[PDB]
Amino acid sequence: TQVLVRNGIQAVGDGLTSLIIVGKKSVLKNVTFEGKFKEVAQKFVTDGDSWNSMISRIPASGRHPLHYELAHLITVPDASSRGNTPTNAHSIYKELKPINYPEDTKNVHFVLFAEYPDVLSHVAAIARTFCKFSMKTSGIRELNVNIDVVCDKLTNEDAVFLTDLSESVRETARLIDTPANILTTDALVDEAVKVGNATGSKITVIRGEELLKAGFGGIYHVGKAGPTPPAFVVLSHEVPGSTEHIALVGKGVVYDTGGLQIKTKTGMPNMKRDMGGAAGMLEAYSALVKHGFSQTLHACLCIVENNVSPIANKPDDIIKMLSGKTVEINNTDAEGRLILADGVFYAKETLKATTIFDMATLTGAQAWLSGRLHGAAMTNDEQLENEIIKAGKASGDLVAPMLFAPDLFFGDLKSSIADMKNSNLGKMDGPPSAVAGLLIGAHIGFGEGLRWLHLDIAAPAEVGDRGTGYGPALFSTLLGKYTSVPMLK
Amino acid sequence: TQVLVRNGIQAVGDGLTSLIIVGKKSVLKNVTFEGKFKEVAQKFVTDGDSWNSMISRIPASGRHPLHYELAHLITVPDASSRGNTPTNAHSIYKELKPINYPEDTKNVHFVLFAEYPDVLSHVAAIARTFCKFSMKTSGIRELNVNIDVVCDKLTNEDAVFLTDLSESVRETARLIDTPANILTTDALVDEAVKVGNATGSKITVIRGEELLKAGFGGIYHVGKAGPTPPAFVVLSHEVPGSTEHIALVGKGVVYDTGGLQIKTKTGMPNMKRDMGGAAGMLEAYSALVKHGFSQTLHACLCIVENNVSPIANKPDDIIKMLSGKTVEINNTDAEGRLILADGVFYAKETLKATTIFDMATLTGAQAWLSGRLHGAAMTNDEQLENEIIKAGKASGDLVAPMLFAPDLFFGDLKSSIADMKNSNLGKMDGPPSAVAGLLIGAHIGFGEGLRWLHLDIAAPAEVGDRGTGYGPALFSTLLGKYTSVPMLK
Amino acid sequence: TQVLVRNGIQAVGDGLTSLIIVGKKSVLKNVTFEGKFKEVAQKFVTDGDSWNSMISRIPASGRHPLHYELAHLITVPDASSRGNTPTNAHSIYKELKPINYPEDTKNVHFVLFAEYPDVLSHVAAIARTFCKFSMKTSGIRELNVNIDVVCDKLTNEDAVFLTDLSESVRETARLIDTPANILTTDALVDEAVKVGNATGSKITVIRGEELLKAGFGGIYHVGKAGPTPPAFVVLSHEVPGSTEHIALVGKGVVYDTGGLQIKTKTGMPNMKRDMGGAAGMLEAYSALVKHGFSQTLHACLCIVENNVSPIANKPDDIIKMLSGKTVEINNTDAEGRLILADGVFYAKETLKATTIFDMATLTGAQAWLSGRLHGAAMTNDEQLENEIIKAGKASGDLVAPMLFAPDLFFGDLKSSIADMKNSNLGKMDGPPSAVAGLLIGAHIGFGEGLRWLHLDIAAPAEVGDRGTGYGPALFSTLLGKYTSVPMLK
Amino acid sequence: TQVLVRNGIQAVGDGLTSLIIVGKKSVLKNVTFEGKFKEVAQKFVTDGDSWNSMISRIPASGRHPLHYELAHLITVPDASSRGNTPTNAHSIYKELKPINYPEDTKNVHFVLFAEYPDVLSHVAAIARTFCKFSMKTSGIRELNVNIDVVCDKLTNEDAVFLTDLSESVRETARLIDTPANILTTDALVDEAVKVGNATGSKITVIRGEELLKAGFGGIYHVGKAGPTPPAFVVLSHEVPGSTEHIALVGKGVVYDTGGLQIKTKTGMPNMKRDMGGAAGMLEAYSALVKHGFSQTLHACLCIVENNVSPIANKPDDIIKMLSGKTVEINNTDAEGRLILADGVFYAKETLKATTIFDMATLTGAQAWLSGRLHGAAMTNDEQLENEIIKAGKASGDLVAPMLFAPDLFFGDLKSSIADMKNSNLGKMDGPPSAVAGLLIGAHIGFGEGLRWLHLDIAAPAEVGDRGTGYGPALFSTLLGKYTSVPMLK
Ligand code: NA
Ligand code: NA
Ligand code: NA
Ligand code: NA
Ligand code: NA
Ligand code: NA
Ligand code: NA
Ligand code: NA
Ligand code: NA
Ligand code: NA
Ligand code: NA
Ligand code: NA
Repeated sequence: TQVLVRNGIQAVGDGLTSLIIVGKKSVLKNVTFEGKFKEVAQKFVTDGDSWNSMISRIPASGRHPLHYELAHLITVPDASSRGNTPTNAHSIYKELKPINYPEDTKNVHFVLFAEYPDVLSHVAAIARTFCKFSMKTSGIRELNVNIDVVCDKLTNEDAVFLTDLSESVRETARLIDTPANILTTDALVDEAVKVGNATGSKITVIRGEELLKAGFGGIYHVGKAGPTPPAFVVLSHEVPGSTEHIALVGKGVVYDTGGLQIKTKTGMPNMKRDMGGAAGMLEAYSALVKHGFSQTLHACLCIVENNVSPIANKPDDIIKMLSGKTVEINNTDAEGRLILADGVFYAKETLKATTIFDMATLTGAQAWLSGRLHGAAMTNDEQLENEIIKAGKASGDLVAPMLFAPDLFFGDLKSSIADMKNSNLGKMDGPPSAVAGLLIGAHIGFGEGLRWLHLDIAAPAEVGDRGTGYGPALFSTLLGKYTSVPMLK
Repeated sequence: TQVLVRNGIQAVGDGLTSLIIVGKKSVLKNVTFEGKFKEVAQKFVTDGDSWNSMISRIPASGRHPLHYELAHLITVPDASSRGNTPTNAHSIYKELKPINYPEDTKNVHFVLFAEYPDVLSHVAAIARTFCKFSMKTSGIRELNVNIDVVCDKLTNEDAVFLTDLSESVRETARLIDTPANILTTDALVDEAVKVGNATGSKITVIRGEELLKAGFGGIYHVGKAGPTPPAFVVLSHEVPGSTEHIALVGKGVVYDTGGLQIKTKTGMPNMKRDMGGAAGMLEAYSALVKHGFSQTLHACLCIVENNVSPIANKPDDIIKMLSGKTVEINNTDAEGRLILADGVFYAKETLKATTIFDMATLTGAQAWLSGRLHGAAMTNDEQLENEIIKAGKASGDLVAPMLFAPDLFFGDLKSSIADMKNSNLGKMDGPPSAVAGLLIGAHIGFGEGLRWLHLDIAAPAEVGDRGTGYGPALFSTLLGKYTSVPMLK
Repeated sequence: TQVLVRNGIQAVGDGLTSLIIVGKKSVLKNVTFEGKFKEVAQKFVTDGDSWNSMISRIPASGRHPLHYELAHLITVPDASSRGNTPTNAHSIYKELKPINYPEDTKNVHFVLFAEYPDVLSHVAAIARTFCKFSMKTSGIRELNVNIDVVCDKLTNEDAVFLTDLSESVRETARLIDTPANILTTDALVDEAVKVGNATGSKITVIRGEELLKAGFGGIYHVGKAGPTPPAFVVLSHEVPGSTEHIALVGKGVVYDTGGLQIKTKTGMPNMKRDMGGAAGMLEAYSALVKHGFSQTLHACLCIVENNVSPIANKPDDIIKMLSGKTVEINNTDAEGRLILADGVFYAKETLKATTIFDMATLTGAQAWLSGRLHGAAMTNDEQLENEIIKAGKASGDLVAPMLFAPDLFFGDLKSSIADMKNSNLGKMDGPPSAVAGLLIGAHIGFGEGLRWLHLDIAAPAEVGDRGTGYGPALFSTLLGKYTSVPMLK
Repeated sequence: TQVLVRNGIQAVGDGLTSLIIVGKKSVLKNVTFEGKFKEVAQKFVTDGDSWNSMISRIPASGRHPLHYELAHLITVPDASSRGNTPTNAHSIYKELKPINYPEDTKNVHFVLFAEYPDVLSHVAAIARTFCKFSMKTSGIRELNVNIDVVCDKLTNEDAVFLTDLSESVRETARLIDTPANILTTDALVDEAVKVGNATGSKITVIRGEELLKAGFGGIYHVGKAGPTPPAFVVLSHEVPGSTEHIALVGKGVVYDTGGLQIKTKTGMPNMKRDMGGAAGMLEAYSALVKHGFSQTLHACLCIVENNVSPIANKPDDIIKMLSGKTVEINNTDAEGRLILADGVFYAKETLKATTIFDMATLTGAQAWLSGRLHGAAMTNDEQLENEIIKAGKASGDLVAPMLFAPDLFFGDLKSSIADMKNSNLGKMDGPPSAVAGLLIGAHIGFGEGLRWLHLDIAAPAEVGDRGTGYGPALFSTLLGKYTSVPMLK
């Protein structure tokens, strides 16, 4: 299935077409049934009077069929709470995701009526619903999707960006949805390298025993018992004399069994999704670099499978991290933070990054802090905390803040015989998701001298059985000021 | 044990004395061993040279004995993270709480060297360690405690307030520590009424069958299976023509067995502490009204015991709340929010309050959102959120924010046959502590037209086996601008 | 069913008879098939040659049928380990308990060939298998049982005692087997009072609110939520000028639901058996007093039902015990030790007992210390420990020692606000069964100045669905030197 | 850190010194502040009057600071219960273990005032607190420790022994504290062989496939799925014509995952400590052989890692042990007893040992039998049981007895298709720790014809996060009569 975003309603190809019209209630109320819109909608909506009659009847929000199988109107609510995004983009996903198209549909045409601040999140929300990945052996259909945005301020360049963003989102989700017997560590390295090639990036791959020799103790010891070897992948977009030097570090655990402290029967399904941070960072980097990204930018992907064998990490093991610090592993199901500790230290010490983001599906505890729609962000920089919250609202990739208090909470990871433990298995003073973040931060002085932000996306990275493709939209809006894209400025 | 706070070092009575000196490292470094301080300290510290030598040796923070049994120096750290209070008052508690005084000690003299912004939190932290409640049948000692604050800006009026604050804190903790076979609903009503009498308040007490008749369905049906009857207590401090009308609503569950959905063997000890919100609000109200509180203020205490009998609430029961809305009870261990729903509705509709705080020990989930030191605050008013966080830092009663999003999260409480359920027993989109708060808020339109703040203090209300007395310090600093107290302005 | 023990083989009444022959292998090898034995056995065993042939063939131990339905030989092993009784009496129970008698059997004749040191335990083991209690509404048969002991040293007076012992054993078991809807606290008081009347004892009964007024806080507060009231029953056998003053304190929890810390679905069946200590002490007292007991002896029965209501003990409650000491109840399923604390204090302070035994079915932990056949004894007196172990071997009511170390283990029950907790819900330094015993002992200074022995019989009090009647045999052999019975001297 | 024990107070080197004075209250009361003691203590204690004043004030027991950071007095209680050791040596550990020394301390000087029967346990208790093992990457300090014993009867030869005992204890603990990714089976073989070399022992190492070929089915099949191979190590100290032939068999499970019946998330941390028996036996053997051990003595170390792979033991597997008997493995987490069964059989049949001790960290059930301070000893020899209990009191390595009853309890291990099962997964008649011991004993006829003692030290081998170094002190005092050491005679 191909997805193209266009600036303005246009005709779609020949072939059975499904029409979905999307807009906030107040916007739809001001739409005139005339011109190109009439031409597209008249197949399903009789005339202007019947249009206005229907718009009057329909509630503040919802989904309404315009045909027995080929058409729908999605009404997005106007009102929103302060903790939500005023775009209400999740409402689009909620109403659209259940929609199926008849077997013989060739095209899906979306007519999106949106004010400029809503367009990006609305387009992303639609894109998320075209799930690339399936291994069904019948019924597979490829569709031609046109998302036609009706917005005065929108430019043709904005539409190119939105098409690229739609791809980045669908690619993140595809990588997440792919089972780990297919997306092995080797396969995810290959996916990253493909983006590396396409972006003209400087590519570094440190694999298997090379990780051990170079001192990546976290990445190596976590992944050493995988069926394919651990890897650290760096894609670098180096801009001589740039004022910023930004690293996007992603957790790429292609599967987590929990290790020797094994996950339960019901807790181990879905653990293919534990590479969602890596996938999100990779595809964010791709979307930004496609659009004239003016600063130095690195994607740093820590790629392992955490599995079970006589050579695996055992609780009690002490390893030496890239930082030179030692970690007592008391929890093999808390391994993601170990590989990220090496990734973030590399970003600081080797790449000389001064803004370091790490994004990961870490803890089930994250949903108890920020719920299922908001990523949980912990940062040493208050201004960056506010900026990423703002970016979450603008993108629809929602972000809520975590307490930053290493002085109060890092004691939860005290060890008698190593510099720290990787986890606390009992009662702790910090929120567990914060404590997980602090393990990572302990290896770069909790961000001292620079800006460090840790982002836990365990729950918002998925809805039901499907990856959401969280990450590209957030970082596009957060870092979009460094691109050529009008709507991101 | 009596606790007096004084403005300046003074002599203490005759009798064996234990000396504890407290200060931040940078403050202690500038203390001259001379004058009244020398007079007090020279019992234990030889001269000025030995003083300075010791201060040089001792680390950034800690506790150091000045005698084999009668004396200690507590060093408070200067540095603090952004998520912590810059007072670092919890460090005082941590170092002081373990200290025991010899059996024959008559006096405990504290010399507190503190800058003005630190004084209140530091004094509170010391007060917390003088636990009133004990039923030991030997070894009980009453001590005369003098907390002598050395601070230039401190006034004599400030010291009166700080003595009253110390009492409010120790009283909150006493009520929390008292077992529920002693502090029954009747006993807690009596305690509230005593404060009501002393404050010259207008006192309302609605009890037992009177609650049912008046339509308090939450308070009544939760508490109807207690060994003593449920009660709603209002203390009102009415100031004609005041611009603010503030209600402090407190959860006063004197014991929670969990109800018919009974708590576990290990989960039911400590449930005497489920009235910590009521105790904290009562003692905050007392401290404020003692100091010329210039606005209309109400304490609203919802006082029940949640126990097990054939007449208790059962999951599936539907009751009608004071609001007129119906609630399907699917969780009898989520009963605190029911009584608070009536309390907050009463505050809005009967008391005409325009600022409504509710404070409660609600969920174990709160610790997973904000950790064990920070209360979790959910409010419809962003400015109030910032103000209470600031008050948390100033008071040492730390506060962290919860997401406010009824649109995203209230759906977690959907019911097919009542207006809402009281809880969600599976997977929900909101943080569980937020969802608990939203149950309460649903009965006043989530604060619409006014300011509503819900504060979950489950974990910060206690450390180990002892109540902390959380609440009075927070509200003193938050609402202290309406008092006559110089340090609160 | 009636059970008579006779000194020598005699004829039994007319009516269908079942014959069971019992002996150690070495004893049976020396039995001549002649005389009264021939007369009894020749119904089933052809002649002396066929007897000797069979005895040659049969292994070291087991059960062998002598008829298709009416007759068996039980061979008891000669060898035994040092931790077992050399009587090997449990082997008799093991082989005999499964035996059923045809519906129309009128008599059961046992010929027991036993050396003098084996007789008591062997007779008790046989008696245990005649279970008094049944509420089956068909098939109930009353049998005439004659246990004919063949032992040179046995006297006619010994046979009277053994008949009384058989009754005491069967009575203990009957009381244990009776469901608690029948054997209520009132019913068990009545049973105790009946023994009191028959023994010519001085009877004291303190019940219901009288317990509270007299300060029995343990007995009262544990039992106050029962459907029938708590009671303390004392039967006293006072011998002016006796050198010993002995109290037998028994735990008579007629049913334990666990209280508010309720027992599990699978853990609550069998809790009618939690009065086995009371039943055992009552029936031991009866057997001793029937035979000219020369010392002052008291049975002290603490009789409660531990159930669930709004007035029940809650974890966190603090109560004042008869001793005047306070106990913080953190575990309502650890209630038996509370009532025993009052019983033992009463025995010391009111009865002036100088030897105090308490016997109780306390913890499931007891089986992890001493297994399922041995009671676990904790005592301040080493000589008494050895003596009761010796008595266990002689009686077949096996006893193993527990560590006695209040200095090392009593800290497991530390409380911040009462003199002690009743239990420790986590990790403790002592064996849990020892710690349970120490709760009781803490109220009499752990036996200081006297002899105190605590005996936990949780597992040996029952096999499968039936009470064993543990207790009477142990105390008969332990204290039998004070009776007129030749075999007990 | 080096530890030297000296006979008498002497000067310590130049460098910042920490002073700790240790004694029972009654001993300290008779200490004169004069001479060498005055010289050492005067830095911290003013004069003799101030000394005596302090000793008067201080309670029966405790720890009292003599300086703000450099000095402490530890008072040991005089009184002890019969189940405790009258040395009260655990009180020293309890008070001393929390003590930290300033970063720049060079020396720690201990002045131990102890009567002769207390010296060994007191010295050991101090030694235990100098934990060798740490992988912290900052803050590591090596100290010079002098334990100066003040005891009239003490000889210079006794002080050499006590220095060697301190080393044996600290070495046991070091081996225990070392994570299993470092102390592999190969590493522990190497450690054993080093002791072998130093002691001039005859050394046998049977490794990997050699174990299978030689018929060590227990050792081989348990360890075959380790990342490094299983091993059996024998160190032999052969004394021609000795009357005793003693084997010390130790369980050296370098890590236990539980095997295919895997341990839980919270139950698997600490399982590096499952080689505590091997470490204790090795270091006991070292201390004895260093001091002219006059009998034939063997250390037999069974060294495996129990891990998870397709070739691991599975429940249901039947293996053939060194004894020739078959064992049905129904519990892969009960593997330690399998390797010990081969060790003890080897000791009997190959080494011709007539006194066989096995020591192991076996079951969590051990703490429910004997608590956390006492090893649980099960032996066929009553005299040896009494002797080891006595040795436990004399050494401070406490020992409590387990029931010995193979006739009553071995039936818990009945199998239909092998000679026995290795465990019982349900209800059993024996204490589980006894039943575990009986598995081992079943392979040498439960000790028939010789003396066999099984010692379960699961809990006393550790306190908190640290190995105690249990074993060397016990066996020094038990077998010390065969050495040249005056204090052991
Ligand atoms: Na199809
Ligand atoms: Na994980
Ligand atoms: Na993971
Ligand atoms: Na006292
Ligand atoms: Na509750
Ligand atoms: Na509650
Ligand atoms: Na019948
Ligand atoms: Na119980
Ligand atoms: Na009980
Ligand atoms: Na350092
Ligand atoms: Na094991
Ligand atoms: Na093991």
